[PDB]
Amino acid sequence: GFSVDGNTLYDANGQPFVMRGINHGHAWYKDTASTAIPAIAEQGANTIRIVLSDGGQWEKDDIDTIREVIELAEQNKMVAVVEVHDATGRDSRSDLNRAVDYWIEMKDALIGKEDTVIINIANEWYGSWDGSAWADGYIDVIPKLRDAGLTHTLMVDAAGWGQYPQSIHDYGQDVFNADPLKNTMFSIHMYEYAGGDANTVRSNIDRVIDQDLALVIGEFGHRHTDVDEDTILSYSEETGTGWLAWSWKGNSTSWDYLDLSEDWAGQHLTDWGNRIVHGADGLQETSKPSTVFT
Ligand SMILES: OC[C@H]1O[C@@H](O[C@H]2[C@H](O)[C@H](O)[C@H](O[C@H]3[C@H](O)[C@H](O)[C@@H](O)O[C@@H]3CO)O[C@@H]2CO)[C@@H](O)[C@@H](O)[C@@H]1O
Repeated sequence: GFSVDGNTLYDANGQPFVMRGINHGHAWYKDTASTAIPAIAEQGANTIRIVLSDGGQWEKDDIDTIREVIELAEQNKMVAVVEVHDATGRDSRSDLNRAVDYWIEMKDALIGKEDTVIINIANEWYGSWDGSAWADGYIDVIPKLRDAGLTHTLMVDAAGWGQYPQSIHDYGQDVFNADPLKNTMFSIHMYEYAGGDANTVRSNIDRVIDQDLALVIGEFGHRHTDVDEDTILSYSEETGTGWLAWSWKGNSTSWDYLDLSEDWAGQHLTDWGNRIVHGADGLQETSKPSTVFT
């Protein structure tokens, strides 16, 4: 399937793949799948990041639901970055363990799909700014996922709710080395801390890619009440760094400035959605499908 060599992610045809896509809050709106996933593909996204629940905080996504969402993605010519969200911001190892068990439990939905699915082990596990503690978690669990027969590229979110990318700079190679398949990439979520201005965006990207580690900005936003989405897009394009905007629809009121679409079908994008789809360095301009799809 997918493979990582230095700071590049390669598709199953060996062609570099640069993620340009959208997060979708599937776990909380499970019945929107057949509308939302194809609508995201219609915007030119080459990758969808699909929010799943392991039952820790929300309604567990069962094996049939996983199969359903994956299939909707690959049959609309998107790679599926699957992620478990129930450990968000938690420092406790038990929350990471729960996500790891979930992947193992659900392995029969994932095995064989390594050319179209990438596994983001847990959304924003380890909220505190502590690179060592963060690393120790992944060093312990990545070999267990490999032992279970999962050969997918794995995606690991930075510490600090994704906003402490120093963790990846300092310890990301140690994490990568713990993977016996050497097929692990990293993600930063850029909001007001990690994406607060142009210098910060570029330095945070540089501090990973200059360790010869592969990188996606697996979530990012825009200025609210800031966040430099223009530099995230432009510098990502310059450096071949992947990105995934947050999110299609359904944020709670406090975060609803983050909805990219007014409707589930994507007929009415928000200003934010239009920026991501139709603006400079956005999906229409820069998103290329994985060559597994043609
Ligand atoms: O509570 C009933 C209502 O829930 C809706 O799903 C919510 C989830 O339970 C979470 O609370 C979810 O939280 C996310 C926020 O919306 C922001 O996206 C974000 O940054 O992160 C958090 C989680 O980390 O929000 C949704 C929506 O409010 C939904 O399932 C609905 O059907 C139901 O009636």
